Amino acid sequence: ERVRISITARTKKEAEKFAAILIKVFAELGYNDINVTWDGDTVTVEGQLEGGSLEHH
Amino acid sequence: ERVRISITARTKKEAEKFAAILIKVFAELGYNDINVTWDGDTVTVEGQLEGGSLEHH
Repeated sequence: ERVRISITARTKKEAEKFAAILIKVFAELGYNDINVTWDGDTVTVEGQLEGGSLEHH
Repeated sequence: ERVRISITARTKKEAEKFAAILIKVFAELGYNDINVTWDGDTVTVEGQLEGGSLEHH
């Protein structure tokens, strides 16, 4: 149940503005404890849920 | 000023749940008219900006 979202913005300031929102969306979704990892000019958010799966068969 | 965000979820339903939110954030940010492009099992949102400005209607 790991969720990872990568945003490609022009500058760090631009991507940062998006990360702020993503953090709230993840927190409100129960994906608290998010970890952001940037490499070069791309930022990717990594979150994990402690209660959410799509069981089947 | 092109902003693109790619989310990697387990199932389509999972990613779709995130897309809905991203769409709202983009619209409120002035990035109205967003285009989503999925290929295989990955969904990526594509939005554009028509300049900051502080106008209104």
